[PDB]
Amino acid sequence: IVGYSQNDLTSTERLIQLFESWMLKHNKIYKNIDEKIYRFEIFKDNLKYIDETNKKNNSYWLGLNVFADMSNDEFKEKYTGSLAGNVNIPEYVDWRQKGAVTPVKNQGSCGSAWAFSAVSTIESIIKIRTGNLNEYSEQELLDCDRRSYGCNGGYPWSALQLVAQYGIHYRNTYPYEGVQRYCRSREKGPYAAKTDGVRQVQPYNEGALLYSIANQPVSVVLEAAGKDFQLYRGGIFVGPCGNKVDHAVAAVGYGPNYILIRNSWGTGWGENGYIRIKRGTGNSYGVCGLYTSSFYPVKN
Ligand SMILES: [Cl-]
Ligand SMILES: [Cl-]
Ligand code: NA
Repeated sequence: IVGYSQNDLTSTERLIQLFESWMLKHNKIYKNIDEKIYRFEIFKDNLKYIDETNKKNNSYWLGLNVFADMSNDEFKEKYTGSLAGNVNIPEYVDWRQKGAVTPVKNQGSCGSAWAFSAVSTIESIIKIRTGNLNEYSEQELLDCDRRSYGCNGGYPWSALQLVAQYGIHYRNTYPYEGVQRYCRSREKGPYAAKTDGVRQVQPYNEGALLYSIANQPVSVVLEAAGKDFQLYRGGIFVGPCGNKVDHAVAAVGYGPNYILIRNSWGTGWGENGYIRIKRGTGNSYGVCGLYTSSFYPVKN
């Protein structure tokens, strides 16, 4: 299972056809054949890495996901860098099962995950409090959070606080463009929602984070720039990654061995946009520095 046959490797011509059907499977369109050929070479290299890395018996595996035609350097730059930086709980939690999570979004080639992370926890807390699941505007936070840097990264806590002090509009009222424009908040009329505050989970503390997740999805950060993270396909991700967090995501559950993480790279990444990250190793940073900096919205 995922995402090619051993028969595909026995021949250049086969590799090409494999690459062809992977482009179709992801609606990949390139400028010219020069890029297409370039992309094949990248594809070919990540295939080789995947195939070699999947021999090794870890608890997760890599795959020809949406980022398979990208070099890790290319990937580092474009989908990593969203951070401007600096009591008996259920055995299992998954807020997807309570209707509190909207469908998976795609930040595109924009360092905006700080807004995506925040907005996701906001949508969730309002469902939990008021009973309705809505989609809210990442573009608004992108454009309007003066402490953040738009597509060059920002702070989740800053985005949450904006929503607590002012409000946020609906996705459909302020749609995502993946580019920072001027603030258009006042042009859209009244806010759709307003939170009442922001709290921070005690950092470097797994138990504290789990407790929080059991009440609300939490906005957390991790280091996502690694090639194993990039090509991640399924299973419990156990490393390797450092503690130089560079990406913002939403913790929307956990089990005995893992914390459930909603990413914002579309459904063509990971377990349909999600990753399960190893927990309980005692390590106070968390795998990929997951426990570094966690915030969640408050809604009376
Ligand atoms: Cl520490
Ligand atoms: Cl801990
Ligand atoms: Na969304």
